[PDB]
Amino acid sequence: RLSGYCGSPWRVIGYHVVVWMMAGIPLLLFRWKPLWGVRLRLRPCNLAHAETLVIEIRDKEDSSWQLFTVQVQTEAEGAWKDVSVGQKRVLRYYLFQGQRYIWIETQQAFYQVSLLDHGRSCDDVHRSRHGLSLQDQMVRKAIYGPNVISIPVKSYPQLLVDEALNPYYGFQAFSIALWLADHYYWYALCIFLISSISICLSLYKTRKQSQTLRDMVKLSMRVCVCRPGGEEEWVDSSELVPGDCLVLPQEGGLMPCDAALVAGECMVNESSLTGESIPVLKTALPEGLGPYCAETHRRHTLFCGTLILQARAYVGPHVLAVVTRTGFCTAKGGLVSSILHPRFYKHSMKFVAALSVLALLGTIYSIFILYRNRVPLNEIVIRALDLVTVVVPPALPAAMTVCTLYAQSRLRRQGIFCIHPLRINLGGKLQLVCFDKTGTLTEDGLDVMGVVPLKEPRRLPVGPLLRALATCHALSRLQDPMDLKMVESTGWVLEWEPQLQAMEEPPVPVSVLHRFPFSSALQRMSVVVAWPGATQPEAYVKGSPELVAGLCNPETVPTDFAQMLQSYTAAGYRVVALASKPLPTVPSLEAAQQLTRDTVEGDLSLLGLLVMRNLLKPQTTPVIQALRRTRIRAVMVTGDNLQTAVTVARGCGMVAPQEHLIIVHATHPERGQPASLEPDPRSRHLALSGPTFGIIVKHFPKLLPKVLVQGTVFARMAPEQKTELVCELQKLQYCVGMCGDGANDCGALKAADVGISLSQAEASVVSPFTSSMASIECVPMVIREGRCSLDTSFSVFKYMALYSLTQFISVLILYTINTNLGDLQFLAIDLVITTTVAVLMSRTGPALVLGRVRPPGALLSVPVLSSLLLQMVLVTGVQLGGYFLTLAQPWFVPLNRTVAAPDNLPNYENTVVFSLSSFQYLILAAAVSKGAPFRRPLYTNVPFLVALALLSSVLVGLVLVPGLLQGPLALRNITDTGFKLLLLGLVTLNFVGAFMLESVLDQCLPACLRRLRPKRASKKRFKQLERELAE
Ligand code: ALF
Ligand SMILES: [Mg+2]
Repeated sequence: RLSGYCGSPWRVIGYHVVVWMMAGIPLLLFRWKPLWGVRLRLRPCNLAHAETLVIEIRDKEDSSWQLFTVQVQTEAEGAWKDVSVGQKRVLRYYLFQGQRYIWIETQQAFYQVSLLDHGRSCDDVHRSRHGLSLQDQMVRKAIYGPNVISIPVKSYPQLLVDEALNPYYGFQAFSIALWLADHYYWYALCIFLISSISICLSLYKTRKQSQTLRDMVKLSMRVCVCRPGGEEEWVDSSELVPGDCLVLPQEGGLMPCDAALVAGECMVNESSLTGESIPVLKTALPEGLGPYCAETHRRHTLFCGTLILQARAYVGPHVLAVVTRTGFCTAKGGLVSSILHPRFYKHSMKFVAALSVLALLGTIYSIFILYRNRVPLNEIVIRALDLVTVVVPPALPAAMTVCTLYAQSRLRRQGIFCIHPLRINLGGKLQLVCFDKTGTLTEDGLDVMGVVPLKEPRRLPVGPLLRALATCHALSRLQDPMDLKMVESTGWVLEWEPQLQAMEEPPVPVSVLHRFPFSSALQRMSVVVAWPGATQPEAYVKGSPELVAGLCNPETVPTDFAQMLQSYTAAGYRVVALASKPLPTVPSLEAAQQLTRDTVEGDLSLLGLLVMRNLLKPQTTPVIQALRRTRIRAVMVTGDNLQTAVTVARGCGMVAPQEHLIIVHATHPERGQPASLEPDPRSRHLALSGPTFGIIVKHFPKLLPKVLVQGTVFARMAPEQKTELVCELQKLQYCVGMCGDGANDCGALKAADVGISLSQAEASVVSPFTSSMASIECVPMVIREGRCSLDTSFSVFKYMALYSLTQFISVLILYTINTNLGDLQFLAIDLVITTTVAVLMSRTGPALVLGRVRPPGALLSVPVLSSLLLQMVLVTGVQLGGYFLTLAQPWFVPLNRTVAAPDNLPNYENTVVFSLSSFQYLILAAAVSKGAPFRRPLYTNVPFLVALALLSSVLVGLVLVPGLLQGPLALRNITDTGFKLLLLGLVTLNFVGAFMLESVLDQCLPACLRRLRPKRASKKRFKQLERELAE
């Protein structure tokens, strides 16, 4: 998807400002097709190099953005050899998608900023940065910009206009303004106050989100820069530019920006980028090859936001380092920069066409008053607008808001502490969930089962093994998690030497005299002891099994230690050797006093082996089984090695189909992906790797949809590629559930429609939902809550549509003769019946049984529409029949059809219609809520039946006994006759008919019959799955 740039500078004053001022009022059309708007402003045709208002052309792009160039304080090919030194003839830059874009006079075009990797910078000229040169420092600071993540504040004045113009937000305002013309102020205030409260709450939530996002990212530290002279000074982290000599302190913390090592090595603790916390050795970069692509040297480049544990000095005053990536183009900036700026119509057009048809149905009947009635002399303008706006209820968006906030409160009662009610209705339609082995799926700590070899619960064996195991702790427990777990497993308690005494030994304690230091070059940790227990002391040292085995030639060597090691490595186990060497007391005293290491490490003897396991939570397996039972496909994404991820997935027990992995090969312009095994078709599932996933992005000749559909386990996934994977998965109209606890998946969580974070910090800031529990058992609960919310929203929408249609038809029938159903009656029908019913019908939740059928994802199913149409025809037909019956029957006095105003309210025509229509809303409210399949049984939840019974009883009383409420309400007394009995019989027969219709339609018996056999392919996945399943 290519793009271009065009623009022109501001014009002189004159008629241009007049026309710009003119565009103030008619800019309502600027939302769509901005080409006319931009061409109607001060944007003439000029050169491509003297442009000021940069805009994007319509080169296979939609919704072009707009930006303003930033002025420059002062004005005056080798693939960007670094065209930027000094002051050029003209300097212009602008902000776009984070990193700014610089202008190059020689290229005559806007060249996107790229690192030295794109320019193919040779290594011969590198490795020579000994601090800042004589070149001006401000030039680099200005061109690259500050090393701070800029996030707009988005205050109230610049935020209201952005999120105060929605389709159902202008119509509501028009309806509110309409009421002031013809009284009815009581209803307007109720909507106005709730709308204002909702707007204020939304603004406050947006402001809080912006504030917490801005405060989350910030750099405040002082770094040391090695000057080329003979002095060093401290500088802030906000003035870091590439090509600067960085000095790493021996006890440094976080990494303000990316840097490359040139001398020495230092341990790293990458935790915000990779799930595994194993330290990685990063050495210098002595090389003389060609271009440095910064892709094949991951073992020498430090990423931003990485903690350093220990650093080793080298020859010279101190270690040296260089800066190669900083600003918005660094690793940390890229993840953040991909969130701020970056984030069918068939049903919408059908709905708008239906609304237009409904509006034009009544638009001509209203003007027909001149035919069968006397015109009110230009008073129909207000009446016509009222009829137009009554076709839908102004509180339609608010109808589901009560259900959404009730569901949010129910969730907040226990488990997830929701912050704002949103994205709940769409959360029920969940079919895939992403999990990571570390953090949530497995315990963070490392547990040791014990020593397998002897040449089960602890304390069983007797001998020097217990002393060796319990004394190997070089660092005292009290004055990493693995050491704590190891010391806890043995069951002992720890806290000549001050605080180096052992407990739980029947004999005198074995006290360690000195502890050897840990070094990167040497992985040996030896401990020397000496005790008066009339036994020769022993020396214990731990290290890699290979080294001890190789250097244990003089003594006995292990047998059959290769195949076991390979199997353990393939299974994810880590093998560590426990070497030992006896030493008498006298030589040991001198060895400890003189700090001798060569003499004690010359010969050793292994005693046992130790391994670690993830120790996954037991509660995970039932949750996974329940999730899979509902035809939900589970996928695993993690940055750990594929060897551990595959075995963890296999040990989960969810399912064991054929498993194969793609083997990575040497780099090549054309790459082939072969198969593997643990040609005959089977149920094997695809499993990609890290490099292959990133290589497939550039070209996708085939297997693009066929891979993600069967994708099961992904390993070594980069933090940036997770967003791309989420976008690719969502391109097929699919819902992806991103779950994690680290900060390396914030972009994926934001992109994903629904996500769960198990950490109170980091992911909690951006994740829509925050979980206070460290277990994955909440996903089924969230899915059930979303499904229940969607069902309740659908039921509420159906009820609101039915009520609106009934009200519109009742108004239309009465419009034939001069009537308006009064004012108090209308106010009661609106406020009382609607509010008391809608709220009470949306306070139910799912049961403890998980089903298989999932709710429809849209309100386009034919059964519901057919049922609604049948109900509408039935109600209108019964109303017409009742009107005909009451008209043919001889009544007391003819209606006064002289005055065309609501002054003759007392009459027999309005009384028989208002009361008859009142029961319809209550009847329909109790026949639109689903029962057994999704909601709880109706009888169990009975806050609403009592209210409905009371309302029906009071309505029957007021429509039976004269003088009860006929004074204030526009009702007329009726002589005691058999009309009431006939009305009650009609109501009862309609009730039973509607109930029978609902009961028969709920089973959806005709659905299967009508499904034989129109092929349905309204999906991007089922069509390909059908073809795949053929073979
Ligand atoms: F292994 Al993770 F987020 F914990 F990728
Ligand atoms: Mg995680």
